[PDB]
Amino acid sequence: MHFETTKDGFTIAIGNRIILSHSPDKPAFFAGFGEERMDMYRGNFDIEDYVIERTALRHAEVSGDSVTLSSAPGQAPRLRLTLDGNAIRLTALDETINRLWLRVVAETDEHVWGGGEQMSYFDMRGRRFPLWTSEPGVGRDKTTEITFKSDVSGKAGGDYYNTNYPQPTWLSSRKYALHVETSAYSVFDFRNGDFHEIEIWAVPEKIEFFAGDSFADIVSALSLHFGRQPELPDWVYNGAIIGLKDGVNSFARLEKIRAAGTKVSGLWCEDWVGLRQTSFGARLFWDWQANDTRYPHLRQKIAELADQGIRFLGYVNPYLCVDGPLFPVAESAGYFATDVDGKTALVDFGEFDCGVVDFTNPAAADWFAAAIIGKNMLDFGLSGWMADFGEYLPIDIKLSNGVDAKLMHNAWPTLWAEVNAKGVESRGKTGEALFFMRAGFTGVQAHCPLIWGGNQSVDFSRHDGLVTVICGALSSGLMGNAYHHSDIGGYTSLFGNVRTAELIMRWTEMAAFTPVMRTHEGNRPRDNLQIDQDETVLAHFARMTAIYVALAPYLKSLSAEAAKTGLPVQRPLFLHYENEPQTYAVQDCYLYGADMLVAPVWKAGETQRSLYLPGHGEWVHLWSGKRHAGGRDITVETPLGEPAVFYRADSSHHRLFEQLR
Ligand SMILES: O=[N+]([O-])c1ccc(O[C@H]2O[C@H](CS(=O)(=O)O)[C@@H](O)[C@H](O)[C@H]2O)cc1
Ligand SMILES: [Cl-]
Repeated sequence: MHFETTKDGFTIAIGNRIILSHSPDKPAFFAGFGEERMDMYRGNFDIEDYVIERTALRHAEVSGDSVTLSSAPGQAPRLRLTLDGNAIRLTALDETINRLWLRVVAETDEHVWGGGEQMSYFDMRGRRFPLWTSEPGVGRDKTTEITFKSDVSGKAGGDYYNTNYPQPTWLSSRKYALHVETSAYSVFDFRNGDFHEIEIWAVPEKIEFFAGDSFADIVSALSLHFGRQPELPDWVYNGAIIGLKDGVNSFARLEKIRAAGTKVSGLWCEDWVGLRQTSFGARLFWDWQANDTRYPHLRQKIAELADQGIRFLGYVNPYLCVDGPLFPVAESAGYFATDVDGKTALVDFGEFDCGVVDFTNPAAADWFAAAIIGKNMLDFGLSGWMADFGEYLPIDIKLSNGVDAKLMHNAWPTLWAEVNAKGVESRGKTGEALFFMRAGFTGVQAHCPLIWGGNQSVDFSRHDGLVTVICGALSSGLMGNAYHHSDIGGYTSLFGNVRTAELIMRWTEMAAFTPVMRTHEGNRPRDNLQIDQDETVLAHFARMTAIYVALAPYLKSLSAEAAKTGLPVQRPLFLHYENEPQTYAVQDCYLYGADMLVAPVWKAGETQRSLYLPGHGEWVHLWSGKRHAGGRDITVETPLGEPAVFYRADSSHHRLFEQLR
């Protein structure tokens, strides 16, 4: 990167792209001090800053191979800037600073994407995005009654910016990416036309830059920096992972699903550990071993299923309930985070308390990986699991490494991902065992093989329904997570919001053109329609699983590309159609690899779908074989069973796509 003096200050560029511009009248950096409030209630945070100082660093001077910045001439410098390859390193010279703002040069028509897994807005331009892992919210839109009710009853509605997986990384339409190396609270402010502003509640070690001739090349570079995932295991291609939580009755319902012709790769029973009924619904018993009361012959059932070519998956998270038998084992070994007095810190998860396994203590992390992931899960015969949570570290607890919980909070999902990966690696099953996370932060990419979109409401809402999954996939894919999926039919049923047949079927239609089809009974299984309970829904589901299986050779080539190049399986239109600027904000269609275009129906009652077909070639409608020229809007019929999916006539996979007609 290139530092250049000007009349009154300096610029820093990557290539011909100016990134920072400083003068006394238009400073690049501001420094100061704040006292935050961050109140936690069941993984929801009410965050408010009290800024005591925000002071422009107007005065720059060269000092060896660095620049120092002070408030004004004749004042002691507060910040040092040092160029180091593709990074700007920052050193706090005034050790009182706990707030830093940095302005980066922006253009009027510029788009910015990333920010981790964003659930509402893909193109972040025009809005402000705090980056703090938490519950994403139920409803996530202060104008909906679901959100309002969630806020009033449990401070749980959230808003457009909340996510289980924030990351302080952006990709700019100017063909560079920026990454802030920090775990502190930070904010991306894209409200101004002429600059982007980053707020950090720390002076980060460095800010790193990635450039390239194409967006694809920059995503490759990012994925190499954060780490790539293994290829999907071959067993996944046998069909859907059926999610049931009905104890021994799960087996009979699976047989019913199978009798309809459904292609099944796995049975996922999150209640393998037992249930705990709460006011929220049928939650799980958070003690990570097979529960003989709920599944008295589970090991035998796993072997029966294996003989039928079906794997078995469970559930785990990084907390232990106080009333479970593992809790005193962990407490006795000193493996829990502590409170200010050195006692085990108890966290309320909603009508039950848990200890937090302290992964900053290497012995605790090793115990979790060896005893739970290794012995209780993999050695018990699980091929995979939901690896849940990560987003709830309160900021008033004490960690074994002595690092403030305010800094460890965002790091937690990555530490948790690493515990899972180490367990898997200790059994030689990297690339074969499949665990999936909803929570993330910088670095989760290297350890987690598959993301899921967390809890959507069981609806077609704009800010917590079906369509938000696509936003999540697109954003997280640019950040180097190649594989994304969602709960078919959503999760959260509260305040009378329950599934419909149509919702399930539309969600299944999308899921068949993603890496993994997986169902979930949700928080209130008997209040919500499940895939086995309606003949039409089940037959539609079976058919969609057959389509997914017929498409597996294509999906498998996309997984190979993901390993070779880092490119996500679900890509935004602009990644392959860079010279069509009007595509740059599209977030409800994706390219499934380079050769298929998918435009999910995300509203009730729709019989048709309108969308933009890009490029100058031909697109072939998957169900009819009708060809259409690229470069225009079209409207196609989308009855249930026939989502709006097209393939490139030029595709090397055309013979396969022709089969689906
Ligand atoms: O705050 N809550 O009450 C809360 C409840 C459920 C939550 O969902 C998470 O945890 C569920 C298990 S459990 O119900 O908390 O035991 C799983 O079935 C979901 O797939 C997962 O996303 C997450 C949070
Ligand atoms: Cl309710």
